[PDB]
Order: sequence, then C-alpha cells, then structure tokens
Amino acid sequence: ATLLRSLALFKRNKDKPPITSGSGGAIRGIKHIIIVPIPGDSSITTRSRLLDRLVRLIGNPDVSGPKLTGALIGILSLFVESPGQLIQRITDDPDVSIRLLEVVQSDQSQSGLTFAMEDEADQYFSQSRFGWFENKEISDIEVQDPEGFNMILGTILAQIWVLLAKAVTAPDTAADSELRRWIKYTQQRRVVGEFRLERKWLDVVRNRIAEDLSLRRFMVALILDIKRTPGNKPRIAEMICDIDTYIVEAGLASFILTIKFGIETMYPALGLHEFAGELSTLESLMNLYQQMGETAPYMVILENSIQNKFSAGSYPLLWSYAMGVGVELENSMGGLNFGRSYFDPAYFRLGQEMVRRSAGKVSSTLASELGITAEDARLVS
Amino acid sequence: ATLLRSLALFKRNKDKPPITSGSGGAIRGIKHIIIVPIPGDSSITTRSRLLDRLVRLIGNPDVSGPKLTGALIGILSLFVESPGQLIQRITDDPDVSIRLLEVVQSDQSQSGLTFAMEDEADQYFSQSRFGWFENKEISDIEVQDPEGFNMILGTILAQIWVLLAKAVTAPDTAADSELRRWIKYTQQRRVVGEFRLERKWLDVVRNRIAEDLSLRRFMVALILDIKRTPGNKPRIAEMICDIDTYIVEAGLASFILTIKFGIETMYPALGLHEFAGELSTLESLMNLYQQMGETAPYMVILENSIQNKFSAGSYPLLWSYAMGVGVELENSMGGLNFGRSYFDPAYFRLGQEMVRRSAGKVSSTLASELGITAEDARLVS
Amino acid sequence: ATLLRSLALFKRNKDKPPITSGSGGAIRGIKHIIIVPIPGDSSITTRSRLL
RNA sequence: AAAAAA
RNA sequence: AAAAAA
RNA sequence: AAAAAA
Repeated sequence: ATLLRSLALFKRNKDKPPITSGSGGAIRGIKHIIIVPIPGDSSITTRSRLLDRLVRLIGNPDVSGPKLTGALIGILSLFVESPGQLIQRITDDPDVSIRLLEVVQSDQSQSGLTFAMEDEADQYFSQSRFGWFENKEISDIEVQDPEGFNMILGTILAQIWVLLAKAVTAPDTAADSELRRWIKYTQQRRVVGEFRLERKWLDVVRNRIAEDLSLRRFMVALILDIKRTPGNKPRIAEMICDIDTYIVEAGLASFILTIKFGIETMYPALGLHEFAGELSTLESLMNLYQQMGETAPYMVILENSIQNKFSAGSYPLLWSYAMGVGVELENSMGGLNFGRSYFDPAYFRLGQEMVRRSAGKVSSTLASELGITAEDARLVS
Repeated sequence: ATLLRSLALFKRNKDKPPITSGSGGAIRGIKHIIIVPIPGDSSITTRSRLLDRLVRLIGNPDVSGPKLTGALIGILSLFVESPGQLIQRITDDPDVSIRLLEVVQSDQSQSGLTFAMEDEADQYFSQSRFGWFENKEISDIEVQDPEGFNMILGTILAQIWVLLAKAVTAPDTAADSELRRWIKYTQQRRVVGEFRLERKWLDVVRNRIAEDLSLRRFMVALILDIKRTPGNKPRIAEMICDIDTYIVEAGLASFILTIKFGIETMYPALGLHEFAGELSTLESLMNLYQQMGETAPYMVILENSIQNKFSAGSYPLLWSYAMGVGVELENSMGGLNFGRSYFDPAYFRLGQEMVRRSAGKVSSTLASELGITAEDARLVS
Repeated sequence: ATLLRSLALFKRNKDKPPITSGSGGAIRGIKHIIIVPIPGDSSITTRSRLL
C-alpha cells in the first residue's frame, strides 16, 4: 500500500533528467571558425548570384568539411532580410564560432562576387563529378525579379530541408522518400519543377548533415525559430515549417509507434502482468516528453543524450507487442525495419494474434460510450 | 488508470500548435513592391474606366507576375470607397510591400487614365489570345450611373471569388463547377448575365491564384474582414460573403467528411479497437480546429503549416471507414477522388458494408430518444 | 464518451456566425443618391395628388 | 489535394 | 536507428 | 560483482 507510492516516486526520478544547474564555464569546446558567406546587400541581384555560386560550390569534391558547412548555412539563411542577424540569433552552439563575411557583387571578379578581396573571393567559390540540376539545359539561375528569386530559393531549400527528415535515420533508404515530398511541393506549386538537383548533389549534403552535429543543431534550432513566428510567415518559412512535420520525431518510431498501437488500441492483452511494469516505464516517458519541452521531437536529429531513454530496450516486451499490433493495422508499417537484440518474438506474435482474434469484436470499453447492443455487435462480426 | 490520464495529455500537446512568442524581427522576407492601381477619386466614371482597363490588362500574355497580382488586387478592392485604406488594412503579409498609385482619368491619354505621368500610365495598361467577355458584342464596359457600375463590378468579382474555392485543390476540374455558381447568381439576379468572361481570361486568374501565395493571403484576409462587418453589408460584400461558403474548408474534405460520416453516423463499427485510438487523434483535431480561430477553414487556401496535421495520414483507418460510409450515403461523394498511399481498402469495404447491413435497422442509441418499439422497428425494415 | 462532447462543440461553432466586431469604416459602399419625393405638407390633398 | 452545397 | 504522412 | 539497452 505504501510500497506502491514509494515505487511510483522511485520510477519517475529514475527517468527524470538531471537538473542542469551548470558548470560555470568549466566545459567549453574548442571552437573552429566556419566561413559563412552572407550577402552584403538587400538587393535581389546579389542574393541570386550568391545562391548561384553556393549551389555549385557544394557539388565539387574539392570542398572540405566546414567549407561545406558554411556554404550550407550560407543558403539556409538567404530567405531573410539581414541574414547576418539570423545566424547569431540561432547559434547557441559551444563547438562552433560563426565568423560570417559579407559578399558583394563585382564587375572585375571571375566569379562575380567579392568580399566586403577579389582573388580571395574566387579562391573561396572556385565535369561529371560536379553536382548540378538534373536537367543540364540550365547553367545559371541568376535572376533579377525578387519573386523569381524567391521561387528559385524555395526550390533549393525544399530539397535540403527534406534531407534532415531522413539523414540520421535512413540515408541509404532516403532517396526513395524525398521524391514523394518533391511531388507534394511541385503539385502544390510551392517549388519550380524543372530545378531538381542531382542525387549526386544531394548525397554531398545528406552525407554532410549525417556527419557533423553543428549543422543539425543550426537546422533544428532555426525551425524552432520559424515555428515561433506569430503572424503569417514568409513563404519560405511557411514551407520550412511544412517540411518540419516530416522531421518531428524523426527516429522515435519505436516509441511514438508503441504508444500508438500498444497503449492506444487497448486490446485486453495489456492487463498482462508482463506489461504492467512497462506501462509505468512508458507513462513516465510520456510525462518526460513535455518536460523536455519543444526540443523533444528533435532529440535524435540533435543526437541528444536522452534518446537512449526513449529507446525500446527499457520496455522490450511492450514494444514487441506494439510491433505485433502495428504490422496488420498499417500497410505502411510493413516496410518498417525493426530489428534489435531485444526483440522477443514470442510477444510479437501474441500482439499479432490480438489483432486477428478481435477482428469483428467491438469492445466493452467503448460500447458503453455509444450503447452497442448484442444485436449491433453481431452485425460487425 | 493513471496511464490513461498521462496518455490523454500526451496526445493533446502533440497536436497542440507551438505557442508563437515571436522571433523579434529575425525572420523577415525580402519584400517586392506590387503595383496596385487604385482610383484617384470617388466618382463613378473613374472607377468604371479603371475597371475597364484592368479587365483587359489581365487577359494579355505580356503581363508579368506581380503586374498581374496588383491588377487583381486593383479590382478586388474597387467596391469600397477609399480603396487605398482597404489594402493597408488587410496586408499583414511579410513577403509583400504594397505600393499603390492613384489613377485619375484624363483627356489626352491613349488609355484614358493617368497617374496622380501620361505615358507611364499607358505603358502600364498597355487578338485571339486576348481574354475578354465571351460575347464579343461588348467592347467597353465604361458606364456612368453608379448602380450600373455596382452591377458590372459584382459581375466581375463574382467570377473571381468563385475561383478561390477551387484554385488550389482542383484547377483542372474546376471549370465545370464555377458555372453552377454562375447560374446561382444569374438566377438570383445578383450578376448581369451577358457579362461572362472567357475561360481563357479566368485561366489566367486561376493559374495566378494557384501559383502565388501573396494573392491568396489578401483574398482570404479580406473575406475575414467582410465577415466582421456588423450591419447589413454593401451588396458586393454580401456577395463576397456568399461565395465564401464555397471556400470555407476548401480542401479539408478528408477531415470534414470523415467526421461527418465516421464519427457522426455512429455505426457499431466504431467500438473496434482499431479505431479507438484514431478517435482520440480526431477528437484533438476537433478541439484544435477552434484553437486555430477563424482562419482555420482557410488553412489549405493559405497553405498553412498545420494542414499537414489535419491530413488523413495520421488516422488512415478511420478515414477509409468514413470513405466507405460516404460513398453510399451521397450521390455527390461518388465524384470525390480519394486516392492516397495510405488508403487501406480493407477498412473501406468494412465501412461500405456497415451502410448496407444496417439499411432498415433503426438504432439503439436514438430509439430510446423517441421510444421506438419492436413493432415500429420492423416497419422500417 | 469524451468524443461526443468534443463533437457537439465542433458542430455548433461550424454553424455559428462569425462575431461581427467590425472593420472600423474600412468597407463602405459607394453611395448613389435616390430621389425620394415626399409630400411637403400634412394636408390630404397633397398626399393624394402625389400618390 | 480532389465531391456536393440559392 | 529504420515505415507512412498535401 | 555479473545480463540487456541508438
């Protein structure tokens, strides 16, 4: 009686994150500078030419690590006026000091851009291995009207933000899926259809986003800044806050799914005592998921320290049950790979059979809600 | 017991929109100016000649993007006195700065309008490819009496506001349907019957409204301003607030419909455990639909970020069930296309059969409301 | 059980008219004058001849 | 994203 | 770590 | 003191 109250407080502080008082500057990463080219002026011509040079900058093999990181941050912030104030607002990272150099257009330079310095600029910005748009009839995207820039910018960013959904979880599998989101934005007339980048260009970005952590911290934390914008967003932000729904819980699909099929379906095989403790583990992780705040759905994009805590190994039987339930109830979850060292297939087939036995077997915990008679429950069977 | 209370709070903040505190001017779109010609004076003669020049301005192939946007905003606000104060009241858009130039009539100009500047004006305003009224006996609509203008203005606006209903959802299918609303307003004597524009004129507007977002934000947000007008509206506003009923939830017909046929019919195949969680997903989206306020029904006209949340993919089984129910119960919903990658036809035919089995099978949850006997329920069968 | 209470509030605000706070003189129609002849005096003879 | 709605 | 989601 | 846990 007093054991169960002591047990409930024992389990919730075991999952509870340690309260981060802080070490007063003790643990600080050594910072490497990242060269972020930001347009010098508000005019469209500069934004357009910098977007032209940064897109082909990324494709070449020659570019190093943080040169590719700053070129990506260079175009993930071209949609705002004053991109320099956007970067310093977002970078709460300890490992990275962003030094950001303004880029103004020029007449004398080979690339057409100088730094606000004409040969150091082209040394920054500069045939089968070069990545580009997949229809090679387009050589230069430099445009003049700003809505022609704003459509050619979202066509580039909607092919980079969709990579973040499936960069840490399924890089190999991913190329099949981001073409479906490309059909979504082409048919919505959000993006321009002929400017689809090569898979070779995107494999440079996708193996970059998967590799470094400092780019995934920037990309998550600006999405969390896009989401906070009060009014109607600018039309690139209202697209970046459209792609994010594919990134929200991108890798918690052994926990989000278990809750969806184990807990919520409420088959009578939850009153097993074998599950009676792994519900109490899982009711704490549901309470923990808003204790983590709004950075909770991105805890495996960001590689947070407590995505080990939402792992299915702490509830391996109730996970396998909700694997068994969700194979029949989804034609999509048949494509889900779930192979782990704690799989327990005995439970999985017990959870498969609960779906099959109760096929036309209208419940008792939702029939009193409606008033289902024995006359009515036979008609469903 | 305490699991289900933790589960209910876990599901409602998962759907809950992030509270928009704001980034303090961090994310601001680069603004392109849009040339909006507004009549210089209150007199009818100017309004009439500007409406004449803006209607033929739209038809020609030569007009660019935002020149077509400002010409449309130029005529979507001719019905008010002081159209300049209407535009600044509505444009809460970050992507668009409306600069609006007054237009006064002239004797010396070729078009007949100057800017309050005689050659820059006709350079703004100016044979098979030109779009016009479908009966070519009418060349000029310039009229003098103001009720002859107010009827020739509503005849133009009731052919543009009906495009917004089916511009983002069914542009190809749409031309069959807006002729039915044209019969509605002709038989109500709301519009003048001989001034029907070409489909070639309307295809310029419909492929414009579908393309840009900044025109759909203006058209929605003034409808929300028409709706707020306290007394009896002016007779164009009482027509724009008549067309809007065709635009309210124009594209949520996988959610509005599911609720109408899945939830509300209350067949005994809702006590399935396969649906018992997708009711709780769908009871949050019903609570979310007024948490979004009065801009909720337009969330797919405006391409809001959380029309992915009312998508049927989060409840794909209970959607397919309400697809199965609604095919028999409507001779209209047989024309509904519902083809998605999450369709699950097993459920669809389970929802088709619940309509067919309970044909003459008066319920138990509404018979106690009336007092239906076994004598009376046999008479319905 | 709590679905039906959420359903009943969902259907009544869908039909509910939007509360007309007002746009503060933003949407005003252009007014055309209408000539209304009204009798000058209370006497019956004028009312009769105007009718 | 899709139907119908004086 | 893996699926699907206008 | 013993296992497993992206």
